[PDB]
Formats: sequence, C-alpha cells, structure tokens
Amino acid sequence: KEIPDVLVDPRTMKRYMRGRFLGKGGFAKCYEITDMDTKEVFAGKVVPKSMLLKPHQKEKMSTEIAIHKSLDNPHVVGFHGFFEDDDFVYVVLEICRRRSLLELHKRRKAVTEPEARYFMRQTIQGVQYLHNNRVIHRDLKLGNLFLNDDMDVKIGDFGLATKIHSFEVDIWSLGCILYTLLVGKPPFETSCLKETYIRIKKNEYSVPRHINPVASALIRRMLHADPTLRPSVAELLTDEFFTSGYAPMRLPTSCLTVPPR
Ligand SMILES: Cc1nn(-c2cc(Cl)cc(-c3ccccc3C(N)=O)c2)c2cc(N[C@@H](C)c3ccccc3)ncc12
Repeated sequence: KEIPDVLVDPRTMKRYMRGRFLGKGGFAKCYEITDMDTKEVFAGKVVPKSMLLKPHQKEKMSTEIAIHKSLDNPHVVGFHGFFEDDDFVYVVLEICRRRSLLELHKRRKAVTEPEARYFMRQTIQGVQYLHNNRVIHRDLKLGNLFLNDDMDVKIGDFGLATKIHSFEVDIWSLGCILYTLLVGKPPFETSCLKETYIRIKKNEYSVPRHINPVASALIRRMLHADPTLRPSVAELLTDEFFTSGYAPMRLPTSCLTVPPR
C-alpha cells in the first residue's frame, strides 16, 4: 500500500509533498514533508491503520497526540497538527535535521564537559516545562533529544508520556544521559537485557575515577535509589556542575563529529 506523494487533510486543507525518507520507528515511517503552499519543511510521522487495527493500540497514539498537541516550548519538538486518510494516520512535527543526541554520542563517545553543560541545561529546561505543565515524559533517552541546524536540543517521542512512580523517573533518565555524555558508555550497559534490569534494581553502576568529582556527585543524586532523594528539575539548573565550569550558550555543528576548540 503506497503512501501518497501529496498528503492532504480534510481539516486545514493543506497539501504536503512527501520528500526524502528519514527513518522508521517500529510501525511508523518518517518522511520530510513540505507544505506545498508555504514551502515550510516538517517531519511527518506516517502510521498505517493496519498497525492500529486494535482499539487498544489506537488509544496510545491518541494519548500521545493529546499531550504533544498541547505542548509549546523552544525545547520540545513542535506539534503542528495531525490527520488521517483511510490508510494512514499522519502527524506533522518539527524537523530536526541534525538527528538526535544518540548519533552524536556514537560518533563522539565521551563529550567534553562544557558540551555536556550545554546539552543538559537545554534538555533540563525542556523537562522543567513538561513538569510544570504536569507532564511526565517517562522515556527520556539520547534518541529523544533531537537536534536542529542550530544544535538546539528539542525533546520528542511522547509515546510513553503521561499527564497528572512520578516526576523523579525523568530525573533518573536524565542521570543516565549525563553519565553517557560524560563517560562515553551507558551506566547500565550490558549485552543481556535481563541483566540490565538486575543492574537497575540493585542500583549497580560505578562512575569511573576519571570523571569530575562535582559531576559524579550530581550523577549519583540523580540516580539515587530513593526516588524522593533525587534532585528536582529546578534544583538541577542551579547545581555546582553548571555554575562552576565553562558553559557555552551556542555549539557549532562540528560537535557532531569532533570536539570543539
Ligand atoms: C519529531 C521527529 N520524529 N522523528 C523520527 C520519527 C520516526 Cl517514525 C523515526 C525516527 C528515527 C529513525 C531512525 C533512528 C531513530 C529514530 C528516532 N529518533 O526515533 C525519528 C524525527 C526525525 C527527524 N529528523 C531526522 C533527520 C532523523 C532521523 C533519524 C534519527 C533522528 C532524526 N526530525 C524530527 C523527528
């Protein structure tokens, strides 16, 4: 079943030209779509109705949309309206051309300390907006932290997001991200999936002695066994880690392959 070259919706009555392929997410396929009247570029999520044959699966997508649609923040991926034809459900989203923070990680390994400050700050500022509007992401990872042409972090993928465990699970996820950025490897990384959960439950990680004592102190608190003893989003911004060392306000595109100079 072919995805149409031109994507039109009954509501806005706008035409979207399906351009270059971008990737796939389980059952969804992403394409770079262009508004045929305004020439504005968007990331279009295309999901076939055969993937949502069961009404239960149709719930999770409508819940994700309801949460994402209400969101408006310079650090959250912009929602720009969803629609459907009989074959596919289309979600028009903000385009992030420099991929996610995952592709940067795999290419870079351990990033420099000032970079981590920039990336965490912008991510945490986005997480703050979510938590203020009573939204828990619940699945924060490097792949969800998208990057545009200005290297700005934009949080996306709200497939497990909820609106009101609570807020402190997002703090935990951010602790893993800060670890991975600074160390170069995930804190609970193992080839076996079953092992990873035992690693998480027993809280089995060890920050290598090479990491900044101030940075390791923040990571430990973010990954603390007691969820109530984890720092709040507001407390994260003001931590020594951000205030002590150099923190750039802009990063070059070179950071995708090489350390800044
Ligand atoms: C919003 C939104 N969602 N996606 C999106 C949508 C689906 Cl269905 C799949 C994937 C995806 C494909 C392969 C690996 C990983 C992923 C993933 N991050 O889940 C990504 C976007 C993609 C882009 N830019 C392109 C250049 C890009 C391609 C690959 C990775 C990152 C960015 N910009 C905004 C969005």
